[PDB]
Amino acid sequence: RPTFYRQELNKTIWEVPERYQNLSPVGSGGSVCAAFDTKTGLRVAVKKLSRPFQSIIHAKRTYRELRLLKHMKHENVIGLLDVFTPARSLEEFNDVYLVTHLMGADLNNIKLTDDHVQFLIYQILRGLKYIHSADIIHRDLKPSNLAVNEDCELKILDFVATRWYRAPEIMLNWMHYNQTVDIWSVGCIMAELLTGRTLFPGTDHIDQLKLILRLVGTPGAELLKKISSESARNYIQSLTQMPKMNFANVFIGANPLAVDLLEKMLVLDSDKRITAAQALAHAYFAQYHDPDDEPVADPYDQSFESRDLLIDEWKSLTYDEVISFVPPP
Ligand SMILES: O=C(NCc1ccccc1C(F)(F)F)c1cc(-c2ccncc2)nn(-c2ccc(F)cc2)c1=O
Ligand SMILES: Fc1ccc(-c2c[nH]nc2-c2ccnc(F)c2)cc1
Repeated sequence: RPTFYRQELNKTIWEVPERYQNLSPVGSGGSVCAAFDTKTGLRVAVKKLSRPFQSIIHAKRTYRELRLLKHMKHENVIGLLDVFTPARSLEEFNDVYLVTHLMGADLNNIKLTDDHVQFLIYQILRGLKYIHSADIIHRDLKPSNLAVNEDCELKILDFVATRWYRAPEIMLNWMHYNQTVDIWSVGCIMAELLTGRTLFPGTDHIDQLKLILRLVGTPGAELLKKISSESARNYIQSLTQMPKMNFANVFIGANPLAVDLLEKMLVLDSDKRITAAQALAHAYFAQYHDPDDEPVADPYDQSFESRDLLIDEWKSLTYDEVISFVPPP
């Protein structure tokens, strides 16, 4: 065990190892401080989880979160530098702190040149290929979930309405949506980077879908055959039929290859959207694409998601993950 020190930071105590110095509050959801990591010489972000073990739900969320962050090992996905607790045993274990690279800013704080959009969208797809290869769905892709440093290097995390980037099938509350909902979000972000405007700034879920169908058109026959819900079908079929808009007209002035890729990402029927791996080979990324440097992820065991355990059990599991953590090289 290293040596800890305690300080108060905005009605919130912090007990961190001496390796982390000069803590400076940085914003809240858990609470986060900037620090300097004396072991590496790097600026780090330290998140203290709040009430990680208050309820079975929080406890399982805490475990979720730590297992996920321990597994993500890719240049365009947030990685875990360190995890620690000031607790000396399972008995006294109550607090969890996560350490990551301090990221410059988000995508939210930044119309962009076509080459900038190429590189940023490339990095998102490259990270998402990786995430999707472990059978994870991000589900919350939006500019504020993308950290971008001054070199335009990009990492996906999960800390402007979320709903504006959500796939129309989620708006429709389809129970079996899949990983292509993330590709939808990337299409919405890409559009926003090209035009400087939110593509679908819906005020709620009804308005969200309405704006979506305005661009992409009402469901064709092939898609309507896949809808099980009678109510959803009455809704859909009762709408004034709209054709898919011409994306060339709508995005006139934008690189035709960016237009082509948007067409491939924002297809209404999710079975027809381009995957992340396919999008990487798209001609729009010829500057960047390297098929031998787009790794997939180690197998990821998410079987714990189906399990119903006591709070102390999820707490014990989390402690095990804390203790087993091996820092990155
Ligand atoms: O907290 C989170 N990030 C920020 C973070 C972390 C550590 C150290 C300092 C910070 C600071 F300082 F940047 F916030 C985070 C949490 C959860 C999560 C997951 C499941 N349940 C609950 C929460 N997931 N992702 C995530 C990662 C990759 C991905 F593809 C999708 C999401 C996160 O980045
Ligand atoms: F108005 C609509 C109708 C269908 C969608 C949709 C897009 N991709 N997949 C679906 C879908 C598939 C199976 N069942 C559902 F309920 C939805 C989105 C909005």
